[PDB]
Amino acid sequence: EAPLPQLRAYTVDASWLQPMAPLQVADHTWQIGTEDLTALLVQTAEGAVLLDGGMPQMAGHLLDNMKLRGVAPQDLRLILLSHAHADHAGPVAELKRRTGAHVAANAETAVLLARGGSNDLHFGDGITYPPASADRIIMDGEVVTVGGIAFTAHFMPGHTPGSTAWTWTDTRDGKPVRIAYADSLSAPGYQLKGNPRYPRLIEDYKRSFATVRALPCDLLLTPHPGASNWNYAVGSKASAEALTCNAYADAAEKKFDAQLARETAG
Amino acid sequence: EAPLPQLRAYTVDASWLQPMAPLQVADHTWQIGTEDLTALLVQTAEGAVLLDGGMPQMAGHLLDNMKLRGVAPQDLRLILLSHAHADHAGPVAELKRRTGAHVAANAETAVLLARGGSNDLHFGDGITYPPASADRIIMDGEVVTVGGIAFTAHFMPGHTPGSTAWTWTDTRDGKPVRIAYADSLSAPGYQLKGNPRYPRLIEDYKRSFATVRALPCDLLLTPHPGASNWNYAVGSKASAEALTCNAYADAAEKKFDAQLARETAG
Amino acid sequence: EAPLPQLRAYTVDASWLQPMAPLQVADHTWQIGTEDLTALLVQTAEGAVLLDGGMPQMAGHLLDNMKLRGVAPQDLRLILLSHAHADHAGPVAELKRRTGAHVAANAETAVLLARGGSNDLHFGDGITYPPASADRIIMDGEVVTVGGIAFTAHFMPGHTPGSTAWTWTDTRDGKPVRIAYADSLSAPGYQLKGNPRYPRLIEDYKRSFATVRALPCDLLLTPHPGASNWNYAVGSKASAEALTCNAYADAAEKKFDAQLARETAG
Amino acid sequence: EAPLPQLRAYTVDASWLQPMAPLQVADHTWQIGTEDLTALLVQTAEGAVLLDGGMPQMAGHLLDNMKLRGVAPQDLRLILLSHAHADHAGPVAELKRRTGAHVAANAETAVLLARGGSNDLHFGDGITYPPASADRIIMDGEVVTVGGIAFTAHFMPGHTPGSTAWTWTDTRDGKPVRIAYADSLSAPGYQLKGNPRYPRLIEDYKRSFATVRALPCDLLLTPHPGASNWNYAVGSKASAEALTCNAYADAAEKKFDAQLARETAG
Repeated sequence: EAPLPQLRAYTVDASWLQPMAPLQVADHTWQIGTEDLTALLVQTAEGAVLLDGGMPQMAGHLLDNMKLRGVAPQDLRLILLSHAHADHAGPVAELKRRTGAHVAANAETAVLLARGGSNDLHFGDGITYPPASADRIIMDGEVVTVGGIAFTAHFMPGHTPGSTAWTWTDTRDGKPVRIAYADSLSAPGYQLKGNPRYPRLIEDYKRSFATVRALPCDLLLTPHPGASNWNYAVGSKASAEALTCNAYADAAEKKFDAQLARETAG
Repeated sequence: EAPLPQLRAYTVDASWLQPMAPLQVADHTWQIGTEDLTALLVQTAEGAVLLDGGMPQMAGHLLDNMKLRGVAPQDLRLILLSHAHADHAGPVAELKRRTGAHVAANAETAVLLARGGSNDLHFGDGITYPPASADRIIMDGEVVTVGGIAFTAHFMPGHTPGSTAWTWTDTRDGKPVRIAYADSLSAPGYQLKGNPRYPRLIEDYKRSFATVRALPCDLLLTPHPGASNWNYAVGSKASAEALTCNAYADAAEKKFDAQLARETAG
Repeated sequence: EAPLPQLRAYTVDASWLQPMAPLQVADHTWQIGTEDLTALLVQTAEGAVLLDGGMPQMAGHLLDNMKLRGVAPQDLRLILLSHAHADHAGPVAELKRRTGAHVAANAETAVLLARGGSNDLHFGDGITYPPASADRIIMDGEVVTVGGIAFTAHFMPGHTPGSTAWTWTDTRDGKPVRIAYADSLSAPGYQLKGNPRYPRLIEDYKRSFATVRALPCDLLLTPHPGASNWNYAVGSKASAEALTCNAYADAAEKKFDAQLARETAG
Repeated sequence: EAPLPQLRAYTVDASWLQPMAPLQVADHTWQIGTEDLTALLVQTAEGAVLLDGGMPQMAGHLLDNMKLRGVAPQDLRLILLSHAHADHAGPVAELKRRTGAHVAANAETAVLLARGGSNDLHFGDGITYPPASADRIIMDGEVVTVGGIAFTAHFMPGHTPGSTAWTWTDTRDGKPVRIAYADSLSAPGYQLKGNPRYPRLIEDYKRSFATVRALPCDLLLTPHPGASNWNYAVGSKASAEALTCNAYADAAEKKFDAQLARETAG
């Protein structure tokens, strides 16, 4: 007599959905997402690059901020992703339609993006979003160049099989600033041990800690700004407490090792 | 200061989600969906065919009913669709994964199914579901045969560009029963006139009325049972008030012509 | 003892592969393909449109001709298709990779393009090419606009299920010139009657003749220039003997009706 | 005046295309491909598994051999792949269409298979084949079970990014036989050093040698039988000279290290 349950929406903290004006990270790099979701616009002489887009409903806000930066919709050349979950890749389909941008991603990110996050290794169908196609498949270490700005992929599987850190070198004053945009190193609610859908999950995480430790980095950013102790809401002091790559990886690994012991204990 | 709106789920009438035991339509054809969502199981000597699956959360109920009919998950050979909206194609992805079934559909249904109903001509991204791939592309009039039971496709564009009616001949007692499973002929909230995403919408609907009128049919069924005056909840009297194809098409066209005049008037 | 046969390549007349310099059709429209394969470049204030690309090996030649016209690879915004056979859509995948262009096509063209022409309704796997993805799905009559130039789709199924004629209005001197780029109306070696993979082939062809007859047209062009009596090799006299839409459709229908009678007779 | 070059077909040694009758490997495992292309049929109580299919033109021969083994087309449940090149995955699309089988593969194999081998990291578009879709995405170490026979994936990137070795335990007499079906460890004509499309090629090969060395294995087989010193043409003595996993990996690594030094020297 009880009916089947209704579908539930992917609802998130209001701060994840709180718009912010563009916040400059370096000479050509801007945070244009929300207070608690990173979306990085990199502006070049030959068009703009977007790294991540946040939630699906953020598409219009992203275009507004791009316009504030002098970037028309057609000027967006490329979208890069940390990972293909709804809260970071949510608006990619709409953005492609409205900009003509291409998406570059590794094969794992591509196949998750192409099914809109459904059949997730850990979340099933609970966190879906409009599917999008990857236009260029990226390999570990491959360099993607737009307007003379070179973006290098560093695979860091774990949070998703396709999780990627992206590095590039901007400037601030006249000195180079090596930026590292590293994916999450958390395993929120994952079954870590003997996971049939991810048998080498622990090995991949362990390797990804070491990958993040060794990234070329003067300024680390993360898809959730709090993961690297950014505070987008405080303007020019936003980066003041930012973690190093070593401190970020160290903290992730201690959190991981605890969760692993607590899984052995229940 | 107002955050972006949260995502909203596709919630439906409880009767759409009310499970029912299998209800026999003819010697090999059974309703195995819910009280207000049709899902037809056709059982052959060489496996079963499923026409439509209802909402995404109906996958487990469909498999339970199949099991009641003696059909193991692996015995489902083929899934056919009326149209690729979330309330009729919702569980197809999961069903493919759990059964090994193939999906046959026309090109329009295939491309909508492959994007999980996102970027709908009328509903945008408001009604998405897990994407699935079509294994065989069907043309208008093409015959799909499983276990000697021949299913013929009749394209009836309008409700969706890929909307399809499926016909086959079952038996009841020892007499043939030509079944027609016809898609919806409604345009719920659609902009009918000068729709940029569907410029020939009116012409297609007009043609589809005539297609439905001429279907070979002794027993009409529809994805929403109320559209053809079925009442699944009353057991063996469920078909008593069922419409003919002529009466179904007639009523749809009068509803369409009214909505069209009311669009000219606002 | 006989081994399986080797794969055979899709080889074509040398004139299909004979490069030509850009040939101006109207103020913004240029033939930039080969002597016997049409590829139309339309240049706008906000980027270029390419209608068809010919054979797969024509990608580099197309880019050379675009460069001659002042169009850098990144300036190509959009690719449109008459139909997704190897000799007209052959280089689309490579062109997308090298230009960032998006492809717009109807659902039938999209699914054939996505399987690289394999499992063709008539040719099987004999004429394959690198698959490409459609970025925007087009409906019959839908208008695609780039740089203020409006391209309208007119579906003309037959040669392929997704065959499309594209119309737009250019200028010559200061007078408008309605261009019609119409797909082939031939059925080369097709089984016309009772074709299981295309049961309504005859009806679609018959309707497509009438569609082509009624196209808005001052200048007709076709994917094979000889089909509309163009001669690309003679420069400014190339259009002199060009057919009207009526004469093109008339001739196609007489050819079709003959082939149909000869199929009844063997 | 010279026309563009014609397309060239992927032609291979006649022995790759020389049909053979089924050759028993263990109680449930049979070679059913050609003399020089492995295609392994594993027969279970609940349907058959095919590991690799060889060249595209081998589809009909594979079905003939399956029929010889008592496996009807519909009885093939699953296709697994070593890698998605035309000479081992060639007939997968046709096989899916004619059998209802599902394909399981890792994300890299899936994306290469989905573009029919086009845009290969090393071969470009020179070796294409009809694209096919993967129905289940596999992770490293994941177990796929059909009829109680468990197949484990072991990723061994290098020959292709998605190259996979598959292991399972059959029987011979009444003793277990751990079979290892390992992909190629060759780099035929690849640029090994500083390859922009595969920056970590050397690291992946180096790791894959060690993966192959440690596979659980009593009987090694390879997609090209000569790579592991099988001789399918000599019947029951076919396995006599077969390599161990250690000897196969050792020989591959010495070949790789030589080619690497010869690349430094030209």
